[PDB]
Amino acid sequence: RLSLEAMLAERAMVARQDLAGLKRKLAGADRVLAPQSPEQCGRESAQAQARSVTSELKSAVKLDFLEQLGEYPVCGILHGDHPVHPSGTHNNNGKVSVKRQFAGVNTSDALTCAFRFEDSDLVRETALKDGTWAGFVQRLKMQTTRKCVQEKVSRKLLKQLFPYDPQKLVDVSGELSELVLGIKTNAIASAGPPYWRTKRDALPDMLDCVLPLLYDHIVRKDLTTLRNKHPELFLAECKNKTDRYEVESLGEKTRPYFSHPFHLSALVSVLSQSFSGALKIMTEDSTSFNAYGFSWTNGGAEDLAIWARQAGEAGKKPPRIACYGDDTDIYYRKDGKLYRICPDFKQMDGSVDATTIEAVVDYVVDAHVKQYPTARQFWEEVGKLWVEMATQSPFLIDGTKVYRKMQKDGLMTGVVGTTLFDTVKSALAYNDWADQLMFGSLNLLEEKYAIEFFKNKHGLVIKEGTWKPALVNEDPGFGELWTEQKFLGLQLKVVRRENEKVYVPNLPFEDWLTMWVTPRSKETETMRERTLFDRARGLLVTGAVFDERARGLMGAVINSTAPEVVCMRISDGYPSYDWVVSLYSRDHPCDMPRVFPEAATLIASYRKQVMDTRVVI
Amino acid sequence: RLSLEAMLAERAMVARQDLAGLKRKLAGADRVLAPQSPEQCGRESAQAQARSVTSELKSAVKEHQTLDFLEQLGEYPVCGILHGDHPVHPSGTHNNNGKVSVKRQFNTSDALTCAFRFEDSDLVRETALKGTWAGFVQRLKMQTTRKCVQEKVSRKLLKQLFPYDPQKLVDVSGELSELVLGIKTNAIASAGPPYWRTKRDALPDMLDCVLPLLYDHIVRKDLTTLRNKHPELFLAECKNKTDRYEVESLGEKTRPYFSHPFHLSALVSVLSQSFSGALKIMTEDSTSFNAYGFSWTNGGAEDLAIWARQAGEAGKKPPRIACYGDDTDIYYRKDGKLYRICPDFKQMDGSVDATTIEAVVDYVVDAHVKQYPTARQFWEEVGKLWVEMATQSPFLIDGTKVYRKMQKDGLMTGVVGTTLFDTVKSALAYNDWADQLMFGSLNLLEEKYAIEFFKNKHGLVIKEGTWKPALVNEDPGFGELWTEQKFLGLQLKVVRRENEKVYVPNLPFEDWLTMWVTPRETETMRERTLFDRARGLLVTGAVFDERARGLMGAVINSTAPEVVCMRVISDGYPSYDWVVSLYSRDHPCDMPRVFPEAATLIASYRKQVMDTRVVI
Repeated sequence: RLSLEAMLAERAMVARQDLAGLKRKLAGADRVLAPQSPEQCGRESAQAQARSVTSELKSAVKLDFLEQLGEYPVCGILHGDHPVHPSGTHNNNGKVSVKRQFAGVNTSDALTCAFRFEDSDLVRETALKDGTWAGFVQRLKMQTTRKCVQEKVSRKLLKQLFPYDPQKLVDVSGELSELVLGIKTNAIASAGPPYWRTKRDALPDMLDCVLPLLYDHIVRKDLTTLRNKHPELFLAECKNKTDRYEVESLGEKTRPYFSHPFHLSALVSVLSQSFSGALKIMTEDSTSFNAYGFSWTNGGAEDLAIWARQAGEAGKKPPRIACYGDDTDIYYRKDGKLYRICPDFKQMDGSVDATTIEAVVDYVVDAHVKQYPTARQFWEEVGKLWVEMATQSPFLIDGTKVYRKMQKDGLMTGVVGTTLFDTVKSALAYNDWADQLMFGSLNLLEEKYAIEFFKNKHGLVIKEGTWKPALVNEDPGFGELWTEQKFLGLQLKVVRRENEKVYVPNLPFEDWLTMWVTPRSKETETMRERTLFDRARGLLVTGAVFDERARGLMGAVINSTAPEVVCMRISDGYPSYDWVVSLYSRDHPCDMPRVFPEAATLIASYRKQVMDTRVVI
Repeated sequence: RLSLEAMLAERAMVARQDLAGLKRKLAGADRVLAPQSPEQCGRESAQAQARSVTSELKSAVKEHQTLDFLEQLGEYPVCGILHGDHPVHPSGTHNNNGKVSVKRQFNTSDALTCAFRFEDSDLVRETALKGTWAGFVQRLKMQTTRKCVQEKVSRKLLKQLFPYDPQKLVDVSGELSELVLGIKTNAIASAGPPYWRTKRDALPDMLDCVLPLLYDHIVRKDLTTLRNKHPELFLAECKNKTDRYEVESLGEKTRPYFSHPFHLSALVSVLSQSFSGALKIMTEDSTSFNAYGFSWTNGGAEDLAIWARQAGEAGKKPPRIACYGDDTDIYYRKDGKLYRICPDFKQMDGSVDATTIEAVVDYVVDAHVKQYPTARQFWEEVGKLWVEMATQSPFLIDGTKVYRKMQKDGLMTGVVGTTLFDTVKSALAYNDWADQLMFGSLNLLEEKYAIEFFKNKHGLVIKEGTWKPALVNEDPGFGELWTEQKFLGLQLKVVRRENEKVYVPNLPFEDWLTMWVTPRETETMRERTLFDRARGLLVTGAVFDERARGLMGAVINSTAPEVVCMRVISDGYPSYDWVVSLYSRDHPCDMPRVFPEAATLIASYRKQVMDTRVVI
């Protein structure tokens, strides 16, 4: 027995798979059109301008530093019917291999849209802003060869800067496989060697074959044997992966990435993800220097302001410092006036010293094994493995040659805990920075002295422009900005909802358009239209809704995208001003307003007619 | 993004669709084997036994009536209503020379084979032995021609006998389409004319084409025009459907069923299903004569016992009478001694008078339109349509000839409210019966006098054997029965859990085996059907009969692991402890899983115990 609504919903889900039928069912559908900027150009003209800039830009596009280890044999581990290393993949004469992919980034689809609905001039300029083999190696060299400063760090200092709740920690004393089942990762991401499959496809092989083998050798202290017998089990894969690398920049850059094996990453992820849950951010505990895990939504932006205004006079009282990897937010007072600095660090990953990494892993491991003392020995061995993964893991750039980092110092970007390690290093530097301030070195507020201090004493290079101390709008009227500075890539601003003020992130329209234009078989036509649609929704949610011009451009793309792409398998909602303001406020979560309100019924071949039983005659 | 456990669950669901791969993953799976009776016969030896009895059974089945009793209304044209690219009447079905037509067709050894192997061959033979077109016509004739007596019925009497909670009533004042979307029906069932498709396939066409047209003519009082223009919209389809018409017979019988159109059925279902929710059963309110909606589970069996022992002395105090369609449970006291009668009415549907049908339709509508007065007229018109459906709907038995019932009296089985209509008729009879008892006509406790009362006064025929009053074991010792009589097809029994007593339904193994032998295309589906049927009987109380528990457990254990854990899904078995927890007031729990670790195995994962608490 099934309700007619349920029978209709079931039909809707089944009919969503046919894009052809979706067009027919949604022909004259009522559409909730979002705010849209008027069309500045024609279709064929925005296409032509886009093609021009794309071609012109694309025409401009055209290992002894590493320790060189031998070539690695493919591991012969067999799980039932199939080898854990698939036959005919990443195998050159019995030795593991990899092919350089120098990848496709979709840049002309977004360019066309921006040309049509925005200024042709401004679109042209912001577009002109690469990562080939040469650039990849240079960036690799810098990261792996940078000299670092070892930091004076103790467990006590790490308890102050990074408080945690011990009761919130996962009971790591229980069975390992259940623990590994609890961790979350991207199923489509590569599992690495020896699987060379997606984590989803390789999950059985890892969980019942490789990881048990790893565990048995850990507990017998026989890990050296495993390295000789099956060396692919510990090998990583260096790739050039386009991701959101500097926290200061929401924009995506293509930089070296290290893909460690699934069994190693997952086993370490137990500790990492558990610590993330228990770790406290600056708003929860004032002592924390930690911003890792801070979200602007559900009042986070307001809480950052509340926490920032508790800063004290430099010298007399403690400042407010929050670090999220490379990016940090500093709040101090001079003669009772709130000041804000939003400093950033260049490279960062290459600048993290090995005593910090060892201290973070010790801190994480100690926390778990303190609350759950029955499993001390095991995870201490896991901690040693984490350090190997972060510093000296063997990796495969191109071909069959295996490489290793010559210096222990320097972080292997992409290891579990990458962002945590960065956060700790920065916090350690800025903690000492505040200590010298209380000592009586207030010159360190000035750009010259500060940038020198962090380079000399803590081995960290401050990005030019980021040390620009500015006065703060502590009591901001409707529409005003906190400061023009960017923390976590966004500026804090105040917006009006009824009579209350809602703290929300903002950026200038120029930065929004740049993010729109930045490029990110792999070739499908209808997929292209959905990509532009979801990116527009995403930018709107991230704060482009608050900039007037940006709202129009994103709103234009939302309204331009076909009903078939909007309601497909599926989310068919659009970010409205009102919804986005509720997101960043302490309001209970809401679902996005639906673009096509009558879509649910229409896709189930039902055209609702209103039959009124109330007014009857 | 996704937890590794969640990724494995996704793998589990996707891999269930491949039954071939299921056995491979489930090769050496640990199975929780249910209690099972030993195999008395060999595979093909019991098979031959089954085949033999099968043919001999057909030797009795396989070894006349006119149609003039019905009013003959001629041929109905196929309705030309079209929605978009496709007409509401599909091309090439149920249509001869432009006129609506119907072709109807007027051997299941699988269960017999299983019963032959695991139980005594003789008893299987005997229970197996215990009429197509001709039988259908005679049964049709009976219900349509039976003489009925009109009942003295008012809303006042119906409020006493059938209390409801008005706040539980659906807001019938709102928009109709939302209201009809809320009703629940069988999607695989036939939508009837003119769709001639499953309700699922016809649901859009009904909702956007036919139902609006109906509503537009309803509000214009122009329904007569619609009947003439498109007569197939009001036509029903009489068929021989294997269903549970007799509620005392848990077994399915093949009897006449009337399949009304979807738009008519769904529109009326709004009121009927809404009233069903608000209706109160006998345990909830002692004044209620209503047993429709009674469930034995969650203490229902005990709740019936508690309510029944509240009966009073015949004459001085009011009895406890509960009616569920034809079946009724009567409790009275003589010298302080509890007695139980379990009477049934034969035919029943044909014996329900039209003034009763009209009064309940009034009762349902009045309830809705009193609490929600703004839609008074509309649902009053729907009520007029409801009465037409229960009494004088045109129907199509075989071929193109249309028929109608000659008398308004008599219920057309299959209309919305069928069981409610019958329940009310019975309640009216037993209320007057109780009035005669309090007045001083206690001679009606005897079978002879009572049957006369119900035939003469209320036009109701009691099948002989159903009126055999028996003393009741008010406090039944562990294992003992309430009485040997069958209410709602089952006997009440007491079973022991710890020191507490759990009132549970029971039947003799013979009756359990009978239900096993009577049923209703691909081989693996057959094996799954046997699995679910065995589980169902266990849950219905066959777990409590020793022999029946064994045979049912045998079929469960015989079912292949691929068939047990497949997408239907449900991979659990009814255990003794689980079933007692079901019928008791225990919070609901899930069935014990046949293969406990199957969930992980289907995702190609064998659980590893790797202990982090290791000493090293």
